[PDB]
Amino acid sequence: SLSNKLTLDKLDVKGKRVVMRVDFNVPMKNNQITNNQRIKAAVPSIKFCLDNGAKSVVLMSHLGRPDGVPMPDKYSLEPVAVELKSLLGKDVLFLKDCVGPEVEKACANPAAGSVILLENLRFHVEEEGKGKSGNKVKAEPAKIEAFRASLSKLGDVYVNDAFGTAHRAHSSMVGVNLPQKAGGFLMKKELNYFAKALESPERPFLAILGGAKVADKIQLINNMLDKVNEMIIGGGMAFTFLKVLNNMEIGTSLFDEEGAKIVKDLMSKAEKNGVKITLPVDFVTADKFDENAKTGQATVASGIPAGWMGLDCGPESSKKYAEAVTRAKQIVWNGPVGVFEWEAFARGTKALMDEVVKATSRGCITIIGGGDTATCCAKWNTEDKVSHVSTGGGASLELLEGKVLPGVDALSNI
Repeated sequence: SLSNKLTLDKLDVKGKRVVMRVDFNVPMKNNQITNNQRIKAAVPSIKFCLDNGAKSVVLMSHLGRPDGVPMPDKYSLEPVAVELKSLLGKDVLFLKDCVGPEVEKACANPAAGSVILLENLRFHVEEEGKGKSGNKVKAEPAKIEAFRASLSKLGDVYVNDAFGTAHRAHSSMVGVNLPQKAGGFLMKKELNYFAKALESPERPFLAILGGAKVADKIQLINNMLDKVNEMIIGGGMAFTFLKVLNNMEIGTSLFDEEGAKIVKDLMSKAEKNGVKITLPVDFVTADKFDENAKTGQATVASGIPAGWMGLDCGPESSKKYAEAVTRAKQIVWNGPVGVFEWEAFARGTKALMDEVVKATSRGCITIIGGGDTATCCAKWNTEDKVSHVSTGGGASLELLEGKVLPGVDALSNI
C-alpha cells in the first residue's frame, strides 16, 4: 500500500504553482550553515518542478523548537535561502512569513519559474497544534483552520518531501487541501524501501535493534517479530535480557525493570514464530558512564563486576553478529549496539557497519534507520555503501512499529 501513492514524477506540474514541504531543519549555530546535507537533498525535486514548466515553487519548512512563538533572532530560515541560492544557481525570494494576506499576495501569481522560501512554519502554534517567556500554551481550532487555509491558498498542487515530519499530524503535513498531494523524491525513496521491508522482503530478513531501554521498543520488537527471520538484540537493551534469561550479573549497567517483565513473552513469541534471536556474549565495560573512563572486558559467563557497566559488545559478539549478517538477504538496522559517540565504545557498531557494507556489496538490501544509525552512516562516510538511509528517526521507527503515518496517509492514492 505504501507504494501506490502519488509521487512528484507522476504529477503534472507544467504551468501550475507547486507548494512543497521540504526538510531544511539544519541544526547549526551563528546563523551560518555548516552541514547543508538536507538542502542538497531537497534540490532534485525543486529542479524537477522547474524543468517541467512549473509557474512557481513555494517551500515551507521548520528549524528549532520554538513551540509557536516568533523567534526570528535565533531560529530563522534566512541563511538557508542564501545557501539554496548557491546550490540551485537561481534567485530565491525569502519572505518574512509563511501565512497571511501579504504572503498570499506574494504567491498568488508570481513570475514564471520563481522559487520562494517562507519563514519558519513553527513560528505559529497552529503548525504543531500546541506550543509554549510564555510557558506551555495551546492553539485554537478556528485559528488552525485559518492557518491551513492560508497555506492551501499558496499553490495549485502540493508536494510533501518531509519524511521526518510525516509521523506528526501537523498542519503542513495534513492541512494542505489541494486536489493533488504528491510525495517528493525523498518521500518516494522512503516509501519504496520501507514498503519492500514491511510487505515483501527478500529472505532471510534480518532486523538489528539496539537501544538503551526495552520498555519503549516493545511494540517495535513485537511488530518486527511478525515480519523477520532473524533478530539481533544489542545495545543497553541486552543486559535487561541477559539478567532475566541467563541470570547474568550486569554491574552498574542499564536495567529496565518494566521490560524485564516482558522479556520472556518476547522470547515466547520468537519461538512460536520461528525467529532466531542473537544476543551479545561479551562486553567492553567502563568504570563510569563517561567518555574518558577506565575500560575493561567481560563475558556472559564472567558477568560484569560491581561498580562497572557495559557500554559496547566485544569481539565474539561481533563474530556472532557477522554470522547473522552473512545469512541475510534483507537487513533493517535501527539503533546502534554501543555508545558510538565515544571512541572507546564504538568498536562493535563500526564492525557491524563494515559487515553491513560488505553484505550490501554482495547484493543484500540494507536499510538504515533514522536517528543514531544514520548518524553513524554519516560519521564513517558510508551513506553511499548501503541501499537506503532514512531521513527520519521517529517516523521510520513508527513505520517499523506498524503504525500509519498521518502525513503519508494524507497523500493522494493512484
